[PDB]
Amino acid sequence: EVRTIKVFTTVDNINLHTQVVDMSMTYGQQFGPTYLDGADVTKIKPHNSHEGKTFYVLPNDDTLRVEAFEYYHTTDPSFLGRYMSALNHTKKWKYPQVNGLTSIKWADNNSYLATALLTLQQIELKFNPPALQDAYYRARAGEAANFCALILAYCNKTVGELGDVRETMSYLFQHANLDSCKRVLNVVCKTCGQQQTTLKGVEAVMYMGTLSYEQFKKGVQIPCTCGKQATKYLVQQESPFVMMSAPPAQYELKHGTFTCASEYTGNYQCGHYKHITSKETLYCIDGALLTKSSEYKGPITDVFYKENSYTTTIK
Ligand SMILES: [Zn+2]
Repeated sequence: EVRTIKVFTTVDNINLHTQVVDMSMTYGQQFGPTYLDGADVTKIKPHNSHEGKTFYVLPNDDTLRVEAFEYYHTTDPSFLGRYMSALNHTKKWKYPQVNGLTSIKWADNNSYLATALLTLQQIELKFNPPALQDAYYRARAGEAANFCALILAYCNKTVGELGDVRETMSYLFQHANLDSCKRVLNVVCKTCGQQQTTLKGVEAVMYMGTLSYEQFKKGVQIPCTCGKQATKYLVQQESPFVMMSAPPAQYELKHGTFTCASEYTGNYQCGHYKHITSKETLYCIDGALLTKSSEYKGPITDVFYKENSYTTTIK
């Protein structure tokens, strides 16, 4: 009009798109929903200090649609808005190094994210979306704000919302390369006989029902459709880790028999997570807080174990 500045729009913060904006109109009137490092500036008119800065927008043409899918591996229409909304919060969190790992200082009910982030740094896992690759690299270095906002966006969780570690890990594992992972199970019923099943990928590394990998190898009791209790046990495992999950229950964690674990104190509407890692001793990381003990007992929900190749001796 009479007065303009040059800004750049983006969906991935790498590929920039030159724009000339009218300082008399809001960003929303010109771009649609618009964000400046997570802050919603849709209703704001351009400032002088905005010249040359990069703004996120929603993927509103074909070029941006392709850039956003290639970077994030999602076409959920609300993804970018939810990522920006989360980032406006996570950029204000603190990410202390605790016993050599990036943690998160407690804020905004984020304890499930802290133990998920701590867990990732202890298992062998490679992400597929460049957005996660790039943000996870930064998180390992201690700048985890973008990674944490992406976890929230990928899980369709908002800042402050109750989260579950197992479900969160499931979303992240969908976006990781677990194609090599393989699990063979056998289920034995004294009435019906035996039935083997093979699982691949994410389903090959997660199990819900018991925390103990050794018990999974010996056999766990599950219902059979005939009504009797059958025994399910692990026949073969090919993966760099496994994750064993269960409803929270008092459970004893022995030094040297697991990699790390999550503990949940509370109920189905309200609770708090802590992280336990087995190193030279047992360390309990609760956000920024750190304690140690030689033995540990608590309401454990998830335990992670190292693996490479396992074959049963059960005939
Ligand atoms: Zn049966």
